[PDB]
Amino acid sequence: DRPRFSFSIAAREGKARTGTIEMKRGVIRTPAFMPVGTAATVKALKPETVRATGADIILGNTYHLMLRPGAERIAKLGGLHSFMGWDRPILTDSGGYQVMTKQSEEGVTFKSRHMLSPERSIEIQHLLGSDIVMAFDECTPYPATPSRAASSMERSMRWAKRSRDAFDSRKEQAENAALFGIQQGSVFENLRQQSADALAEIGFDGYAVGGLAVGEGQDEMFRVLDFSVPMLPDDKPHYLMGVGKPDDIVGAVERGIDMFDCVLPTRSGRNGQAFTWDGPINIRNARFSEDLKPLDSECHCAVCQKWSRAYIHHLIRAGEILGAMLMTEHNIAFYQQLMQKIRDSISEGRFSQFAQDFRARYFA
Amino acid sequence: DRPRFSFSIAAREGKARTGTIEMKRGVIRTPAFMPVGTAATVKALKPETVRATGADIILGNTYHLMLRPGAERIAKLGGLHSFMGWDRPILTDSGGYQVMTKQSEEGVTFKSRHMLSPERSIEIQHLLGSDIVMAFDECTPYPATPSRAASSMERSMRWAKRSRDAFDSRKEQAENAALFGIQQGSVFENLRQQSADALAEIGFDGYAVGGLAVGEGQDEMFRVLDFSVPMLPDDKPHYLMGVGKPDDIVGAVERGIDMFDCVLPTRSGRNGQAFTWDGPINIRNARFSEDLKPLDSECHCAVCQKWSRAYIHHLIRAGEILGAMLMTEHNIAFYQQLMQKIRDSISEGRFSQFAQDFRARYFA
Ligand SMILES: O=c1[nH]c(=O)c2nn[nH]c2[nH]1
Ligand SMILES: O=c1[nH]c(=O)c2nn[nH]c2[nH]1
Ligand SMILES: [Zn+2]
Ligand SMILES: [Zn+2]
Repeated sequence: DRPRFSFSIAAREGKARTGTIEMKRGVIRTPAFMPVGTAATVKALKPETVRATGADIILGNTYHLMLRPGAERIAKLGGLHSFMGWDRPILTDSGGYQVMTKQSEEGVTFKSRHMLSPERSIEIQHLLGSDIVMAFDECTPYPATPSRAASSMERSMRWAKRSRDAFDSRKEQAENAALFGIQQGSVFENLRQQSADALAEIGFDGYAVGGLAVGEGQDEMFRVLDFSVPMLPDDKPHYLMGVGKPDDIVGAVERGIDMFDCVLPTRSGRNGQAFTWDGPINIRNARFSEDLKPLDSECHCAVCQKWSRAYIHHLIRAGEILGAMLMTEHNIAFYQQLMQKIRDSISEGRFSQFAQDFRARYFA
Repeated sequence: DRPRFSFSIAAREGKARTGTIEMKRGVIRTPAFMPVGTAATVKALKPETVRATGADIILGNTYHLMLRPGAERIAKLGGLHSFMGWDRPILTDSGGYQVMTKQSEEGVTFKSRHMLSPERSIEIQHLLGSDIVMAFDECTPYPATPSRAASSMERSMRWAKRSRDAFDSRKEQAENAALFGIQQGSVFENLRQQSADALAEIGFDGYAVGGLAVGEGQDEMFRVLDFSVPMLPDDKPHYLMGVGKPDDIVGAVERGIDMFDCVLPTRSGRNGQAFTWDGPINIRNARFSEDLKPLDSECHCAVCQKWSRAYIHHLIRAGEILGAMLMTEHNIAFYQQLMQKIRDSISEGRFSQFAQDFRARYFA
């Protein structure tokens, strides 16, 4: 049968890498973008359509699903894959970051009231049946004092060890799924180093850079990535959580990131924002009312093969569900085409040229 | 090339008929159900999905489209078919009934203010490019005195003649589209007869029974159909406007109706009502939370091949767009499967048995 988790780097250019993760439910091409499910659905898209855009893996929202329908119910119904009709890999967040409430060394309590711990988070992700399980971590406020960022990071590292142990104690989970650790430490180099050291001493299948979708700005995000990603084991995937805009993704790949997730293409699609190679546009704008061109005249997606800006403009202005469907399909397809161009350009040793050409046009 | 409008009856059983309408953009199998578009979209469905359910023709909403985007704009963009991506026949209502405001012999004025006349309605439907054009008629209140029903019907008949003349004066329209007249007369037999006589003296490609989606109850609707449908030319299609529930459709076919439209499968789908051969169910009900059966265990639609009641229950409770998509696809598919069973049973001389079996199970 297929491997549980096998990461292979096919090509490099500078700090950028391209390759594959082989898992039992399929292959993930990296750098990868994971569409975000909100409540066991990628908003407005059937799973076949998600796959048709090129997605290899989706993110399942543990925070939402643990309350309704609940993890035990989803397990009774056959697991999240069967429930939502997506048979390929699913990555689940741990839930602790989202819900952040009172915390302690045991875990986090939240509002009627509920308690999440590393052990309960691993069990919930087990019941959901996800393929990549995230360690249970804390949300560090931004800005944070060095001392508060330190205490938060060190609690997260103790929770990472407990996540590792709980995962390993469930033999079906350990045999069939993968476990990722999450680096914290806010914007402070020495804390990011201590966090990386702790995670590597525990050992994980992949390493996420956490705590950088906190509104700090791209310059500062890139600064932190500059010193943080090289601290992580080179031979394991690097996952930048909650990022981001297309230009964020390009710059983060240039700094060694292999995996991404963000609600932007789905959320902003329903709200009228379409991503294009010439930058984002708001299809609700009256300037599109008679525009017969597709959302993007170089996009390969099914929406751009069949419908005009003028039609989609009309649908969104009218509040029509089909408007949200077409905008979301195009935006996820655009993100997947971006990742494909990234992967191809690294494989061909032309990623620096691509990144320069991309930015010149996207921000023209 | 293909015929403009050719209606053929293949088989009869009692007053029920089954056959085909051949038009330039395709064949319509009768008895037919037309999904209703709201604003150049069948809510929550791509045109390919509408076709996949079995639909041969859809209804376009003239009232909505004449305001936004406007008929002239849709024509500038290539017509309604190109605009929404549906290349098969479209029937458009005339708009007068919907908007009903002040009226006169010229037409109707409504709120900023606008005026619709028979000539303007035909022109709007021409600009949209529809295949079946409806004569411009009046909305009769229900209940109505005989005298008010008479004056309304006779104004509608004068408007039907003006609709005929305006249609015939546009040679591209007359060569490529069809024109249906609308019988009025409220619940009064003598007025229904005078209306039928007037429409037949003008001559139309098809004849609608208007004014029976006014809340009168099924018993009274069937009573009016009993004497009204035989007044219409036998050799032309009979269209019952705005009807209806599955049991309404079966009984109306038994009384000689060939065509139907209703917002029920789309509207009630988004609101949690699913049609099944055992009657309607509300998928939001907690009793479906762990039900792994499809919406209907005999339905052939793609939703029922892939997803459970429990999943769709979750989606609708969560407010998710995919919930509306799956409910609407199933409900339109159910309606199309109902029409297919009707057509097959008439063709096979088993429609009386079907109707009896249908009602026993649907209302068990
Ligand atoms: O967007 C984010 N999601 C998470 O689950 C997370 N965990 N740490 N940082 C995070 N950022
Ligand atoms: O539902 C209806 N729609 C119409 O357009 C119409 N016209 N007459 N009766 C009608 N009923
Ligand atoms: Zn596109
Ligand atoms: Zn179905």
